[PDB]
Amino acid sequence: NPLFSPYKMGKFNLSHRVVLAPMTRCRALNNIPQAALGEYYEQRATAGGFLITEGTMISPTSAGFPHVPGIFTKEQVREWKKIVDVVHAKGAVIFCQLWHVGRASHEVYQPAGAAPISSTEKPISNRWRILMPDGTHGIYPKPRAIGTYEISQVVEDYRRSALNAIEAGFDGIEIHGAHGYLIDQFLKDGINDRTDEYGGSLANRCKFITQVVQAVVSAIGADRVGVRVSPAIDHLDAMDSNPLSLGLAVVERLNKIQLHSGSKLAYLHVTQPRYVAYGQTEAGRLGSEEEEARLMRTLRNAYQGTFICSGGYTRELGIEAVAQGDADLVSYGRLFISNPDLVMRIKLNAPLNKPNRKTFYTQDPVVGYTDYPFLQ
Amino acid sequence: PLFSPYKMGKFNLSHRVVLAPMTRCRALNNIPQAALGEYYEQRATAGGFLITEGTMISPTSAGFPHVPGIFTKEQVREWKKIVDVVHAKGAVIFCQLWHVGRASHEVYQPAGAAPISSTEKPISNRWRILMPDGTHGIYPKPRAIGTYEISQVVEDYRRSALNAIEAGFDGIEIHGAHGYLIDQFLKDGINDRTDEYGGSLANRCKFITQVVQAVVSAIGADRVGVRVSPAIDHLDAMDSNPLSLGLAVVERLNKIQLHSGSKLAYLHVTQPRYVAYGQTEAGRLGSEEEEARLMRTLRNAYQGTFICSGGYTRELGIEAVAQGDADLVSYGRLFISNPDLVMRIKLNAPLNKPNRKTFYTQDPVVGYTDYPFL
Ligand SMILES: Cc1cc2nc3c(=O)[nH]c(=O)nc-3n(C[C@H](O)[C@H](O)[C@H](O)COP(=O)(O)O)c2cc1C
Ligand SMILES: Cc1cc2nc3c(=O)[nH]c(=O)nc-3n(C[C@H](O)[C@H](O)[C@H](O)COP(=O)(O)O)c2cc1C
Repeated sequence: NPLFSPYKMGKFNLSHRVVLAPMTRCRALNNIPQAALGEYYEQRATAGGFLITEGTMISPTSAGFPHVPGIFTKEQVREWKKIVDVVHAKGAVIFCQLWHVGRASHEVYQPAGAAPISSTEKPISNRWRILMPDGTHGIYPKPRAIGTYEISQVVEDYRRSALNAIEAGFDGIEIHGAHGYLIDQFLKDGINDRTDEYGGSLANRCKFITQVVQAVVSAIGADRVGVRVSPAIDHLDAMDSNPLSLGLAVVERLNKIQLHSGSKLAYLHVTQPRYVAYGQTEAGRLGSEEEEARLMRTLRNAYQGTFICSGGYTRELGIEAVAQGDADLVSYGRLFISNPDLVMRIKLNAPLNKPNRKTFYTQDPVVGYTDYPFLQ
Repeated sequence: PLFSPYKMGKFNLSHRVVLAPMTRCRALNNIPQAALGEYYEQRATAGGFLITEGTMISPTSAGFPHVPGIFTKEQVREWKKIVDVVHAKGAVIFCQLWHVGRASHEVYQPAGAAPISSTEKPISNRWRILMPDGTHGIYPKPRAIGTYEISQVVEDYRRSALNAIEAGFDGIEIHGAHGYLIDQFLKDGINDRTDEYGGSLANRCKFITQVVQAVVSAIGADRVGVRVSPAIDHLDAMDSNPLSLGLAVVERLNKIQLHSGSKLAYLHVTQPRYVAYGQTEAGRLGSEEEEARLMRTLRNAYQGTFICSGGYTRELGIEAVAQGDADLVSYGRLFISNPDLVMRIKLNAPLNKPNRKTFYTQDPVVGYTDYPFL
């Protein structure tokens, strides 16, 4: 089982290749990490295993979900430190994902009910919904387009949050530049309609993610920085006219950052689109995902360093990805929600608990969070 | 409530369990075989309603192997034998008229022509076609047909509908769903035409209106059912506003009924079951409530019998009829593996698991009619 051959991710000697994908769960009440998070990440930590936290706020304006943790205040840092200590006690490596939603927010999540910030004034269309604090679904409002100065302040929020994560004891951070959030709002030409030096060409559209990565690399070192992107996922109207070209341009910037810094990043993390097959249709189970596979392998071949694949991976797909050289590490999301001992279940090819979507984003510290059972 | 009677036109149905149309590829050389007889006989019940596999309307309408036709008198003769057996069991049977459009390959095109469609855009390579040798092939580039050719395809529907009535079928169902030929005109993600059949919502509904009106003018509205799927993720068949498109189709069908002076047999709607973007943060937010609203909005809008389909279970089918969401519920995969599915649902008995490996094989017995009874 190639998922359990050790892997050297920089200085980290990982004992297996099963990674906990970053997953918003909304148990960090009032943006403060709670004890439930410690019990949740401890359940899933393994000796030599790699974990990535839920997306974490970098500033008071970065949230678009209720009760997501932040790491921009010293109070949040003190509470994160307790969680890192229990994860490290089990011998696991853990990175904190730094998350800014950009236009994917609502006035209810913004200080003084202000507008969410973005690269554009275009809102997300009504084909997408936002989760409101009372559990209902809301409409994304019109965002405010930020200028160069404010862009450098958002970059500074990433750098201070990166420093705060290191103060908390995290082994590194991951930049959330995927899924149509703030960084992806500059990357995707279906969103970025700017005419200044941050819009238009591929080079200008990659300027914001280059500035973010370069700032955190200059603050804590390239070895402690992972980068997550999703060029071929159009979540929240985040489409690009040539996703492979965009992905390759991003990879080129990362290779250049590594060359100028003289050090490699921790990894490149890419989520792929994963069209579920329709067993109720005539030809739903006849299609192949080979074009999506070629795009992921192209990005992997283009990037000089560790590659983590994600999105709809099973035990079989994860084994196949590592065995064929398509990826070094495989991150699991939904199956890791419902299986605290997912690594052991994958090791043993054991049955997997089904995830209950109704409790993905509720606030209970136990129900649907830490009460998923272990193997008997 | 699934076994409370329902009057579908002149037909007094004894239960609400319907055999959904299902391609099985046992009609060797496009001629219905005796195996189809046993298959449908096994599943026919007194007062039950059956819908056949998709049936070719022309030599260019197929995109699967060993699929039956109704465009030849030979086909008509073999169909008659099947209908008689089903009728002997006391069941009503409709024949589904199927044109795959761009969803064809070429080992199925007589003159090795390009599949006809509303557009020249092909299906993307993430979908594959089943080849006669059992492998999977790539969909080729289709040919966009002009205004005159559209009237010939409508005539193929009319001639095939007459042939099905000659075979003894109680009616026909128009397959305008799942991204096939009719759906290729409906969906604005496929229809990029600039003539009177493309652009506005009304222009995209012109083709399905003409097809439905033609078969109604040939065999009567009471013997015509219509199947659509505005919110289906099959073969790149997306529409920017599935609710508007569904209501526009319903308005056309209601108007056809008003001018014809008779109601249609039924409206048959396939249900999305949205599982897309399950790996994203907010993709599944408000995806089950909008699908629920969509099915009910169309049901309230259509003046006549409503049939829902797709992934329905015993529990889900009971809830749909009890809550007024549908008059009839058609079952697919569970009816493959349970010949006495109606009897098993009546008794709440265990259900055999369907074997997907034998869904499209050619054997007349294995994986087709060898599923056991209760
Ligand atoms: C409930 C939920 C929350 C998620 N939150 C985040 C997140 O905060 N940041 C992020 O980059 N990805 C997030 N994801 C995407 C996952 O990290 C990962 O890409 C995906 O779950 C992998 O697909 P899988 O569930 O089939 O394993 C989330 C996914 C789910 C289902
Ligand atoms: C193997 C198979 C073949 C099918 N063939 C057709 C077909 O030829 N025409 C059609 O309109 N629907 C076809 N369908 C869709 C069914 O009519 C129906 O929508 C679906 O099977 C119901 O979902 P269920 O199987 O979970 O009950 C097919 C479905 C399956 C599984």
